[PDB]
Amino acid sequence: FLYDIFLKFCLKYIDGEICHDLFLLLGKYNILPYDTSNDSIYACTNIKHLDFINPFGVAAGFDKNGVCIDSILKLGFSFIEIGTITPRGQTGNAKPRIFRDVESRSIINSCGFNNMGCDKVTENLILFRKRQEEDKLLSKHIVGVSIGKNKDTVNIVDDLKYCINKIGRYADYIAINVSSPNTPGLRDNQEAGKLKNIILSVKEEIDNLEKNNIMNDEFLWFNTTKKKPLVFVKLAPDLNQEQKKEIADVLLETNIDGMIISNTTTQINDIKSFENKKGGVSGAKLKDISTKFICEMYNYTNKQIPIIASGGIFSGLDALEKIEAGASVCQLYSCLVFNGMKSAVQIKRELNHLLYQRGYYNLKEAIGRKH
Ligand SMILES: Cc1cc2nc3c(=O)[nH]c(=O)nc-3n(C[C@H](O)[C@H](O)[C@H](O)COP(=O)(O)O)c2cc1C
Ligand SMILES: Cn1nc2c(=O)n(C3CC3)nc(C3CC3)c2c1Cc1ccc(C(F)(F)F)c(F)c1
Ligand SMILES: O=c1cc(C(O)O)[nH]c(=O)[nH]1
Repeated sequence: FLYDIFLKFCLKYIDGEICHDLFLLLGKYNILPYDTSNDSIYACTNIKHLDFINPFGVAAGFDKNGVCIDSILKLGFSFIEIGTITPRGQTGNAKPRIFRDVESRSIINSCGFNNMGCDKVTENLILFRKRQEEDKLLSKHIVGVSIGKNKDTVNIVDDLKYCINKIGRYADYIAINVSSPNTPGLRDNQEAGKLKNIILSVKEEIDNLEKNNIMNDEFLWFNTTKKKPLVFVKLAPDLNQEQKKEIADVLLETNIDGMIISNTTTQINDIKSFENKKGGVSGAKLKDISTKFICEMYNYTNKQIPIIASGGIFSGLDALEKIEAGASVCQLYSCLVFNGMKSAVQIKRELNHLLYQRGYYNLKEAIGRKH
């Protein structure tokens, strides 16, 4: 609650990244709040054998380097997507690179995959997994890893392969980021043919980790599921019916475990304070766009591919809209920026309360209910 006093200050006066680094730093030293209450079993959700204690996680780009996993999750989230990571560390584009307009509760960013690199982040998650093994409050929480290419890498597959070999065995799922606007030509790989080759290589590389073991599978996968990481793809709102039916076909043929919808958009033009700035736009103004993209991709894939919702989710209603559109689970980013800690507690009660008034035995009853 006290942090919500701090927030309205950090938003008025302080740069975003400085506020970001402070929040990560508070969590590094375990001085963030904890939600220790039972989540409604009536709101759990799943994607194949991934069982989510609740339908809300933290989107990629929040804990890029996995230095703050414990404390953020202990805040009341069921899972977190770290990354996007690249094989070697990158500083990203030139600072300043994140801007926020409170009036529209929106953000624009051109970070450019700044991270300390796979090797160092993997060591951070190894440490986390050892703490998770000992703490019940973290015992059922899922950690996925978002992976992308270095800015100057020519072949994306080569970057994706390296990450899997090094970190694949500690992740519960892998998110393929082909949708960042701030990496040049990165959304050209969303093309159907290259995407197929990428996908099938990701799934194949994961499959090879199993085969060359002398140990059991309990000991191979040092993660919550103690299982092979799933393979998800983060699609961009910057697609088109054609290219959305191109990709949908690839997804159907390659048996992708799920698709994350969506990344930021480069199509919001009515924000006065962000005019002439570069980067992708996040937040509420992306909500309706993202929801429409869920409907299309949920429809184009005949409901066979689970959808992970992302984009402008702030309230319980917003989440239910994503869920009723076809999403199984939701990810938050901007909501945490503008609402802070309460975000998880608040959105979970709103969703539970709304499920009660609108008549649902459980959450799965609501998935895709607009269709
Ligand atoms: C500052 C910032 C950094 C982000 N970094 C990443 C990233 O590294 N990898 C990724 O896949 N998505 C990244 N995203 C996209 C978000 O995860 C999410 O898809 C999008 O911002 C929608 O979130 P919203 O709920 O705030 O609207 C980033 C977004 C922002 C605002
Ligand atoms: C106000 N605020 N601005 C943010 C921002 O710009 N980003 C990035 C552009 C992506 N991320 C976050 C969130 C993870 C921090 C921002 C927050 C929440 C916030 C809460 C509390 C404090 C503290 F004072 F308790 F430490 C703080 F410093 C910041
Ligand atoms: O997927 C992504 C990545 C970035 C970034 O790291 O710059 N930014 C976004 O808006 N989306």
